[PDB]
Amino acid sequence: ISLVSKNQVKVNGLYLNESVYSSYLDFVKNSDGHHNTSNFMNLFLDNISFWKLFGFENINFVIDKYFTLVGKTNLGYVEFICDNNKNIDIYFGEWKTSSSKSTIFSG
Repeated sequence: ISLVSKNQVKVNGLYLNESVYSSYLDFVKNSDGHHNTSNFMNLFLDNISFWKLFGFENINFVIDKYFTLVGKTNLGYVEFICDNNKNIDIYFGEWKTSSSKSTIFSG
């Protein structure tokens, strides 16, 4: 986290284990095609209630160019990143089954 002003608080990066990542995946799937914009992450942060961490509710978290989100599945880890036009897509992800290994390697 990073602090900017009285109301604006900069969000840098998030790391999520299995249960919080599964809740995040359910929130992603339940959205009506709103899984791309960076304003979606403000809705997920309001769903997870970081204002309970910060005490008072009137805080607008800002998402900036290099925001990241490293989830974790049962088999491996998937990390996301924001880009120059404020959109979130996968950066890297690698879940390793006992017989086969999968990567994505965005690029």
